Amino acid sequence: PTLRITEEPERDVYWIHMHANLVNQPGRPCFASRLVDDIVDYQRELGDRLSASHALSPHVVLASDSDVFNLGGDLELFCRLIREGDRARLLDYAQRCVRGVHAFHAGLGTRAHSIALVQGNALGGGFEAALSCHTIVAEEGVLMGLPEVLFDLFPGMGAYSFLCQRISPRLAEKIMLEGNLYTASQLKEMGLVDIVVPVGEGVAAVEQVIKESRRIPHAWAAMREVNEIATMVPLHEMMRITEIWVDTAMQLGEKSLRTMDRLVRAQ
Amino acid sequence: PTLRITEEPERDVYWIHMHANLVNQPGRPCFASRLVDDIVDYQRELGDRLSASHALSPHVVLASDSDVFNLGGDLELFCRLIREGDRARLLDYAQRCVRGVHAFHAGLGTRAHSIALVQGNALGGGFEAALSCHTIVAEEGVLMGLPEVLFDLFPGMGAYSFLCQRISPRLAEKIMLEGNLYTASQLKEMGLVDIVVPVGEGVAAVEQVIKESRRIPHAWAAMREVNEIATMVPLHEMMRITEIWVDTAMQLGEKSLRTMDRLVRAQ
Amino acid sequence: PTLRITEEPERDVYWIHMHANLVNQPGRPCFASRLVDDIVDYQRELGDRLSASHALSPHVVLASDSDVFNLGGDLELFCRLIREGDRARLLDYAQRCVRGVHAFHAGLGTRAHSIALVQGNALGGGFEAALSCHTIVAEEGVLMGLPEVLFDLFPGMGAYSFLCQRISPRLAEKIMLEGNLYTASQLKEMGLVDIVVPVGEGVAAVEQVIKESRRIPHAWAAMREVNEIATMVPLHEMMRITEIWVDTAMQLGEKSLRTMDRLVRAQ
Repeated sequence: PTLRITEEPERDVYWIHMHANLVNQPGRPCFASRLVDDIVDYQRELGDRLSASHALSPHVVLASDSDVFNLGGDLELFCRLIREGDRARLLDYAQRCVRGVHAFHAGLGTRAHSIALVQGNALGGGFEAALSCHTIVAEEGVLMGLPEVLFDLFPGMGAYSFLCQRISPRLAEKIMLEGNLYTASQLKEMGLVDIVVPVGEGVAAVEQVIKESRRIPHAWAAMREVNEIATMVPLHEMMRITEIWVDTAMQLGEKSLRTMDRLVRAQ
Repeated sequence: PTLRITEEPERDVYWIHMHANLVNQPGRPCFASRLVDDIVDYQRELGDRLSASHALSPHVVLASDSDVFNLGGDLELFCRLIREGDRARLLDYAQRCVRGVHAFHAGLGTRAHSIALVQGNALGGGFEAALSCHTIVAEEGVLMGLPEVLFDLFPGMGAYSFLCQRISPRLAEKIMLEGNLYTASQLKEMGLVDIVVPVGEGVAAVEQVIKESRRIPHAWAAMREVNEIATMVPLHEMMRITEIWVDTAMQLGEKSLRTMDRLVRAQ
Repeated sequence: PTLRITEEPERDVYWIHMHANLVNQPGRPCFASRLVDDIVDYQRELGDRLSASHALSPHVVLASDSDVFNLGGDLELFCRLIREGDRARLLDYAQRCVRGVHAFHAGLGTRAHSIALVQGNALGGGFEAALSCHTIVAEEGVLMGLPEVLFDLFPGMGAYSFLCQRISPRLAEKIMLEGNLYTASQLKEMGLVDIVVPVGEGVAAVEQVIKESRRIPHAWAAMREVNEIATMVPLHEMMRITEIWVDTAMQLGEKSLRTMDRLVRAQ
């Protein structure tokens, strides 16, 4: 695979393209355990590869082969799991997700620079996916935001953890619970997106970032380490949020459930 | 007794209107020892009442029956207590003052939703009261701010705490000590007031807040709990701060007290 | 030494002008070892004096007699200690540099109000020294910024610590790593500079800040102490960061150190 990885070990730059399968497949780009298990899987793999090769300031890019970035949780999965009373299975998929994004935010245990290239809409966990990377390149016109609150849920993964890095807890809460969508221009204003480049120019934008980020390889390494004893979010602290998140999905009434199923027909 | 409590159990919405004792009495719409004792004790009342009711995301509004939200602490008690040199009974007032705003900040130990309706002016303690609530609705052209520096004191009720949730702690320091005043629209552009509507229409827009918020009671509950880890202001930290405030106010000379009775006299 | 000291003990105001031995000597308005050692040593001196006097809310101003405020750390001492590889002594430089900016932050352990007077450009360690003070007064058309990133270093004598007090730590990091210079006017927009005034009214605006502050000695002391319960950057947390900084400095290659020689000669 569901991932269209791209290796480039001469420059130490690795481009992960999501929904590699959907080129030949029905639809619903989102965070299905297939994709969630492939990103995690690759992450350990390039985590030890780059660690063993002692690569100083590797780059990792998260991107997408679909027409959008990512839609969020696999919605049909939720309904199934919530209905069967299977919280164990739900918590598990949540935890896999936290592990997934936390790696971009922690530079794969290799103090990498993780860039996000958002060429299409990035709702829900897709926005969490996008806020985990260090540098957020979006296109003009893209729409971002998290509408999970229209089903009486919220964005349990990071989001309150990654948003609190650019803004205050009150406003992070507001963005979460207000359930409003936003354009890249707006998100640049709120400092929630790092650089918005013109139509279709986002590909070479991340190329520009790589050129300059590689100019300061020792400095980037001390930053990541310095955040890591100061403001970087601990892994086990995100784990507690999903516990809270998984018990919240587990109480989701039928009215909300039909609404998810409402989004299932047309997701 | 000093509070006019409109409470409706079928909707689980509860309004606390302060200063109702002063519709025929002369004035001082401030944090009179009785007003603090009442506000806190009623919180304790609704406190187990809602916990036994197992209510989920209940709403509590705090508002004013006077022409001002509040005028802050009761400068007459301060003068008299400072003069007698008795921090024992002065610290008691401060603590009971901290227990009232922290209840609103804690959602009353039932993860409630706090909304302050700021119809009048809110000064010092009054302005902190507004700041402890999760939502701040105010009417156009209202003044908020803390002039507690005019007598070489600082707002120790809970301002530092509830400010650093919306704005950087350095800016928190400036606003407190600068002793200035801001109109409600300005405070909106600072992240200090969330909603701002024309005059008269405050109760309406609290009502629109309660509607939308009662639409997602699980997400609210989650946020309360998510906040409760890290984010939320502890109660021992707030206890320490007033213990500093009490020691400071104990060192006040007859100069400051003169300014105090000036303020009492100009309100 | 290496400084001018305008003592004013009846006012409990004290002026520390750096680069006194610059009207008569060569140049390099930077943070030479002696200077850092003279700024520490006088802190201990003034500080024990103020403490033993039982002073309340003193005032220490940091200002420059050279053409600029301070160009920051001594690159000429680093093209030596890195090439020679004496890590022990290099750490010693940063440790004393850290103690130096931190005393200003912490009011010299006497709850004193530090104020930076930015007559001229303040780059690198100069910008940290500035940000370390509680108040920053700067003239029009002055540049401040962190250029050290241009030769693959990172600001590690305080930058992260004192920046995050004013803005988001994702803004802090962007500001360091970008290595841009910002004009005083726009910096004060960014919340970083406190007070922007015309050229010449250097002591003019500082002189007023001193006036307003002693108008409220007791509140300053209280607010100073509250920032000690939970908002003061801990001394040991700052030592830990220097360890990264010097461990970054040993890994510099002739590419970087060549540029520092070029920088040393331009100043």
